Amino acid sequence: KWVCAQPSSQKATNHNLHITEKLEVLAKAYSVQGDKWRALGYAKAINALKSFHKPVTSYQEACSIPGIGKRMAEKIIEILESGHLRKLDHISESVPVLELFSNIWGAGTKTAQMWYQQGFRSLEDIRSQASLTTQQAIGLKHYSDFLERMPREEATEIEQTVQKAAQAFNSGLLCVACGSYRRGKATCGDVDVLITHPDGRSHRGIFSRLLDSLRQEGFLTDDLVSQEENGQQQKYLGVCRLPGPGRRHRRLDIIVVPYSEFACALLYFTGSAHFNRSMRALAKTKGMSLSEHALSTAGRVLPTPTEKDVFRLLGLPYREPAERDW
DNA sequence: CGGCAGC
DNA sequence: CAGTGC
DNA sequence: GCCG
Ligand SMILES: O=c1ccn([C@H]2C[C@H](O)[C@@H](COP(=O)(O)NP(=O)(O)OP(=O)(O)O)O2)c(=O)[nH]1
Ligand SMILES: [Mg+2]
Ligand SMILES: [Mg+2]
Ligand code: NA
Repeated sequence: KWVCAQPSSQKATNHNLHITEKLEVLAKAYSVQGDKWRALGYAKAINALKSFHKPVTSYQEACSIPGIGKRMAEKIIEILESGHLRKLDHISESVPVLELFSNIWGAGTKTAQMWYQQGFRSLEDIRSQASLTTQQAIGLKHYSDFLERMPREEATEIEQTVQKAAQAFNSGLLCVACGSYRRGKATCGDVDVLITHPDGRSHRGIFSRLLDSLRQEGFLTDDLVSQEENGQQQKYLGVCRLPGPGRRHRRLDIIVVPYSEFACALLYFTGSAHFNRSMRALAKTKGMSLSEHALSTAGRVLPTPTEKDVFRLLGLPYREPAERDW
């Protein structure tokens, strides 16, 4: 019953599309209002519906699906029998505004709520009257770019620009696009670049020089999260734009990790997000702990040279990245 | 029922 | 820190 | 929202 234990290709044959589309609207509404645990239950139910092997015929049949309970089976049959979901007609008027505000990179549910209770209703209100962090100011000026997904091929060019720049300093550096790119998706919301060195030595100073190299050449246009540490890993989030006409500003995430942590970092950064949460929860039930750095016990780091070792240690069959798209 | 991933 | 996003 |  664990998502991390099954191939996400089951979702490709979604036999209940018009039901999950309406539930997705409700899930998004609960999210932007900060009710994260109710949102999480809807997300879980929707993946369960997407991978069910047939159309849901009845209340009893919907309840036979792990992740579907009484209240969800009720809504499934309401849609199945009426083509409509009455719950959608009573969503608060604030929700689309809170969604608009939380689409700004750097403004979450609490910031969106604060701006709404100040009377703000549009982006023009935020621009002219809201006090913005430097991050939110960059998220606001690239609002429409950051909402658009990029073709697979553009992410390739972005990773290549980072790779060649990193290898100009040390030709041994290994660079890998992760996230939705490594999962084989046709489009990517951002580019997630994982960097390590197989010599196993610490390379503290290279990252700083890599980032200035990308700024000096005009590729990096803004910082969102400047270089920072996470244990022995280093992380940067920023804004790049490929050269030439008709290019959008794209978000770029770069993590540098010691080789000893490569498999677990690669596993995390490949996702999906719900795959990771499912897998980490499974580890917790087995007295273990899974993070970006390591698989541990309740803490002894267990040796994980490759992703397959994590799957094995958790009793899970291996899944190619494309089968983790939950 | 409290947990719901873990940085 | 919080808030935030990955 | 759902569940061990
Ligand atoms: O909440 C999260 C978000 C991301 N992650 C991991 C998995 C995800 O694949 C990876 C990169 O995060 P992104 O936001 O870039 N998601 P993804 O690349 O899967 O999709 P997109 O095409 O939207 O970038 O970080 C989590 O573990 N938990
Ligand atoms: Mg991504
Ligand atoms: Mg903090
Ligand atoms: Na946001």
